[PDB]
Amino acid sequence: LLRILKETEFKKIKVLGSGAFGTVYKGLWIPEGEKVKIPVAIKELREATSPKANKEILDEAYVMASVDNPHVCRLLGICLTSTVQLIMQLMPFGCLLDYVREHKDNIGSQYLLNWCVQIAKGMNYLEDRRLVHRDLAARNVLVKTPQHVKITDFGLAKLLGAEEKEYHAEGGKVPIKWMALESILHRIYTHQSDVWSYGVTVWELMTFGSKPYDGIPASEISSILEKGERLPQPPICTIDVYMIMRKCWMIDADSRPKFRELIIEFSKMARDPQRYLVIQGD
Ligand SMILES: *CCC(=O)Nc1cc(-c2c(-c3ccc(N4CCN(C)CC4)cc3)[nH]c3nccc(Cl)c23)ccc1C
Repeated sequence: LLRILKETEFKKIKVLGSGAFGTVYKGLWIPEGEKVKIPVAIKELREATSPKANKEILDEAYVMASVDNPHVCRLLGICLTSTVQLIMQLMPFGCLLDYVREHKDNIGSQYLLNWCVQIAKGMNYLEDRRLVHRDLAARNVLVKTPQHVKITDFGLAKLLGAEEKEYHAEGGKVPIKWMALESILHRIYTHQSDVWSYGVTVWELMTFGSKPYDGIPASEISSILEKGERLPQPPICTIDVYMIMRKCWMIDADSRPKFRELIIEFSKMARDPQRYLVIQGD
């Protein structure tokens, strides 16, 4: 169901950001035969070197165009010229990581707990679609409004077949500081490995954008996890919230809570935000 867009249908206004993948522009999309102006993000990728790389781009686009959930960022279309341009709905505030870093003073406990609910709802939706994200992190959650965030970036996602519960990677593409231990040791990725990355993502939100295992090299993360050491308790978290993060980091993947449980646990805490998160001027 991939919608193909022509160059005349959209126009680039200004640059939003960039990366090794390419450049993202703030754009305006006018569908062919219409007059409505839709604000869009235009992700113009670098030229692919290999046909394998070109398929990986298209595979990511098919996945991103197929997800339909209020807390998952969908692909609106694709334009093929000298390069590949991916058109998505504009998220005006950007990634949740930079948002919590640049608004640390103005973020309440209700906002942090609601984000945990929304991210856990989107992941639970992806789990029902038999998708393993494999790259969940605060840098890959986009902020439509401060009350509404969405999961994006399916460049590492994998679809599970009829009777398979795991994905066996052929290499290392995920940042190790978000990887579950079984992924570090056996390249196994499951929904419960996404729960590990979810607990890291929550830790990023509760520390207002700190780097996990800051100053520790990537080659020594496995050594840390083998000794039983985890991410420290953020100063704003009560014992209830922090133990939820610790269960996401248990060695037995089935001992970790599932996303559908995290929805109820964080919805309960969102009803009394100041009971579970103590912020200075909340
Ligand atoms: C944290 C990782 C990151 O920067 N990702 C990213 C996101 C987009 C992007 C944006 C976007 C919106 C707003 C801003 N700014 C607002 C705040 N100012 C202070 C800085 C710039 C920046 C980016 N909106 C999007 N909508 C849909 C899809 C995407 Cl990817 C975005 C762009 C580029 C990057 C790298």
